[PDB]
Amino acid sequence: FHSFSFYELKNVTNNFDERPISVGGNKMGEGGFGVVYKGYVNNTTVAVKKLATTEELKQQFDQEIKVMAKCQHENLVELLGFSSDGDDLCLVYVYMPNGSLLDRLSCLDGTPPLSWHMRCKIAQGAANGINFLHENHHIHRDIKSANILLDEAFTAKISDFGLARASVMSRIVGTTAYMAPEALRGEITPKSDIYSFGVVLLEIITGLPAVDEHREPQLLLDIKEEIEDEEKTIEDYIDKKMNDADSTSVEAMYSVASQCLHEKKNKRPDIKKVQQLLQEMTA
Ligand SMILES: NC(=O)[C@@H]1[C@H](Nc2nc(Nc3cccc(C(=O)N4CCCC4)c3)nc3ccsc23)[C@H]2C=C[C@@H]1C2
Repeated sequence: FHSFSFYELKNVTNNFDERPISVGGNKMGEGGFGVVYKGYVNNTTVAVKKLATTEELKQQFDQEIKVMAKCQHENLVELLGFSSDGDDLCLVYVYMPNGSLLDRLSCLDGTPPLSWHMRCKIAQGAANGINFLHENHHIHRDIKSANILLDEAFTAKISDFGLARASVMSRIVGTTAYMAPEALRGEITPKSDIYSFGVVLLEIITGLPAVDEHREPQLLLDIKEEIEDEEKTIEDYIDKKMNDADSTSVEAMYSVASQCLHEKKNKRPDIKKVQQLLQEMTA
């Protein structure tokens, strides 16, 4: 990695301006380590995470580094460096031009809807990123659409490794709308990551967020039960902001989603099967 001065990062982010990009400032959004800022260093656009308890935050800071030191891959975000010298710890990444899957699915800041063809490639890439992490004996613990970033060619890039673990069952963490039953109870298994990817795939098919309090069902994973009981079909939930979806491949992706969302962890497919199933979709 390169090493950055805190005051260099403070300088190139307009003294950490927290108002959004469109109004004038540098806040791109908010994640696991709070606010992420846009900046420019070494003739290169960069995302800066400012890691603002303080003791528990440093453990997550080192985890992001220890994971991103060894684990370099096509479908994982890239850490360019870090800063420890100033008041708070910081992490610098290569800026992903198209932001998060979540924001593009909701068309935040007026971006055009993602096509079905685009959505499939993203599904595949995300699975490939998750596959690399499981091959290298890592569990993410926070797979969700906010943590899948999209590059200049809409390549899926998995991010946020603060809550990741290397390789069990008293500190339960993650985002409850995406977490499996056993993870909510406190189990640390790579099978929990497959469940969450199940929900992420339902977001891709439907363009609906995992949770919405102004909606029935409030949790997106409950549509699986609506479809199995034949009250509604998957075709009734397909995102209407696409002009290029077809039934077969959508049903194919929903089948992968449905198998991922099995409540019994040992009956879910492993990531290599999910990856194989999603390749058979496009082929
Ligand atoms: N899991 C996350 O940390 C998410 C995201 N983090 C990042 N975002 C971006 N890119 C980004 C973000 C927002 C806007 C735009 C943008 O310019 N456009 C123009 C066309 C449409 C979008 C680009 N790059 C990186 C690189 C390393 S982390 C990261 C942020 C949003 C939600 C959180 C914080």
